[PDB]
Amino acid sequence: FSRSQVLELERRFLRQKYLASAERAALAKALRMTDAQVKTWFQNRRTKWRRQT
Ligand code: NA
Repeated sequence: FSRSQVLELERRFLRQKYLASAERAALAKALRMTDAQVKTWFQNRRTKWRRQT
C-alpha cells in the first residue's frame, strides 16, 4: 500500500484494534482499498501487536 494508506491504517489501529464489517467497508472506500484488503491488513497488524507487546 502507499505510505499514506499505511499511515491512515495505523492511525485507525491505534484507536481500535478490531473494526466492524461496516467500519472496514467505510475505511476501504476512504483509503482507496478493497474490503478484503482492510480485513487482511488489520489481521496482520494484530499479529504484529501481539508479537511486540
Ligand atoms: Na478488523
